Formats: sequence, C-alpha cells, structure tokens
Amino acid sequence: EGRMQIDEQPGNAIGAAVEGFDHATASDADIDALKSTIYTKKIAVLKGQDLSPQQFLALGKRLGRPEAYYEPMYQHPEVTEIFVSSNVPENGKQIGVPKTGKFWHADYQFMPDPFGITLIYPQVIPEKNRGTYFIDMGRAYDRLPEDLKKEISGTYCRHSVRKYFKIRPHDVYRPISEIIEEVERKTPAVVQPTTFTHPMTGETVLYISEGFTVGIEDQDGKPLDEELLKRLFDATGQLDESFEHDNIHLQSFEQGDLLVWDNRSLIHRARHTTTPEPTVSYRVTVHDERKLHDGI
Ligand SMILES: O=C(O)CCC(=O)C(=O)O
Ligand SMILES: [Cl-]
Ligand SMILES: [Fe+2]
Repeated sequence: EGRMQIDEQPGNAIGAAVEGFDHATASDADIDALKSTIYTKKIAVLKGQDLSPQQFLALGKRLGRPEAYYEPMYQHPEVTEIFVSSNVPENGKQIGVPKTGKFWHADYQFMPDPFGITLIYPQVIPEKNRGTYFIDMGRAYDRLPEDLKKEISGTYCRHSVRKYFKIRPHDVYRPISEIIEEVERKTPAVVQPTTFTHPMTGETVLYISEGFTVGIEDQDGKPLDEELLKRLFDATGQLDESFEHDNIHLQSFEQGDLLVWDNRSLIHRARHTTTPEPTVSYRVTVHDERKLHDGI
C-alpha cells in the first residue's frame, strides 16, 4: 500500500473511481477498503489497468474466489475462469460469444449459488455507443410504493436461463425440444425469496430481472399471476426502452478502466445496438466471504 486512492461519488450518487491500484502490491487494508467501496458505492472503476488475461485473473483472486462460467464456449482459451463477450474475430476465429447480456439481469441469477462480485475488463470499447446500463435494485426497492412493497412481502421468485441460453456449435442439427429439455435438466429454475437482506450492507434487495425472472409465487408456493412481475419490472425501470428512467445509470468507461461491481444489488444490461460498433470484454466473477444471501 501507500498509493491506492479511492474517490467515492458524493452522497447517494452511485460509483467510485480508484487510482493507483496494483493488485500485486495492494495491502490487505487496501483490498478491504476497495471491497467496502464496492458494497456501498456499488460500482468501482479501477483506473490505469494494463493487464494480461493472467494478471486480470490474479486481480480477481485478490477480491474473492473465481468461478468459471458453466457453459465453456464462453471461456477464454488460456484462462478458463475468464468469460469472454466478443464479436471481434481473432485471426478469423470466434473467441467467446458475441452480443451477450442484451437484457436486464444479475449474473448467475439463474444458478442456485450466485457470486457476489463481478469484474469487467473492457478490451474493445465502442467509440459512440459505449457503456453498460445499471439499476440498483436496493434503491429501486426503497422507491417502490408502500403497497407494492407489501404485495411482494413473503413471495418467492423463480429464475431461469431458458429464454437467453445461446445455441452452441455442437447443437447444430439437434431438435430444439431436446435442447429445451437439456437446459431444464442442467440449469433448472431456481427459487429465491423475492427480496433478501444484503449480507454486507443490510439493505433490502429486490432480486428480480426481466431477463431471468420467469415467475413469482406466494408464501405457500402457489404461482402468482405474472402481471405482478410486469408491474415490478415497470416500477423499477426495466421496461423503459428509452433508458431515461430515474433508476437507470449509464456506466461509461475508457481504455484502462476495469469495472468491479456489487452483483447482489445491481442488475445490468447492454445498450441497444444503435451503431455497428463492436464489443469485447473479459469477465471474472468471484465469490466473496458471504453467500448471496443467508438462505443460500
Ligand atoms: O448473455 C449472457 O449469457 C450473459 C452475459 C452477461 O452476463 C453480460 O453481458 O453482462
Ligand atoms: Cl451470468
Ligand atoms: Fe452480465
């Protein structure tokens, strides 16, 4: 230590900038302070990062235990733990998967044991149409009308990858019903409390997303009409295709930036493909000292 400096946005404004961070030399106190910033400011942007794929993984390992993506076509060829979103061919070859995350979601929300921190290391940044949209679903919960808070009290939600599972090269010539069934076997829908208590901050988090949350059910386990989910999406800003909604944050980045964010509190999505500019990003996803919530 002696050089990492964290500049948190004032008050309730989301985000922080971190200058002079070196994952190879940061002290234990440095890491703890960076973690506190991630949990409270939700998005920390590390500046001046010039890392190999291996050094990026080592940075992630300072924050938690990396987990590799369960579908391997997403994995970096040299680092299994790096998830690659890319539509720029490397020597004419497809690396990772193109055009990922074009829907509101929290990462691994369709899995039974989601990780708490996401790291994104942009490699190729669109000049004009850059950035990722975010919603703080704890702040979004607090801003719901009281009666809507009451209506979801005690409910559970079902989360599934079934809408956005991407066809793989080895799926060609298979009947689609067989892939549909395989997805339900490998990644069955996961039931979670509709809201949970953030282990690091104590905030109530509304843990739903338009992309992965496929149903809501009552305290007795009986399915509820999906209009309730639609009203929740609407109220939290997830149905606003203009992205002007008050809850929505557009996070931009520049070369050398590295985004680290709270994957309990936030949902995110890619921008509309308004321009043909390409996107390449490397992702590391790490488990921290607590489960997503105490009920996991
Ligand atoms: O499209 C997917 O499979 C999800 C990708 C993702 O998590 C992201 O692009 O932020
Ligand atoms: Cl994910
Ligand atoms: Fe994502």
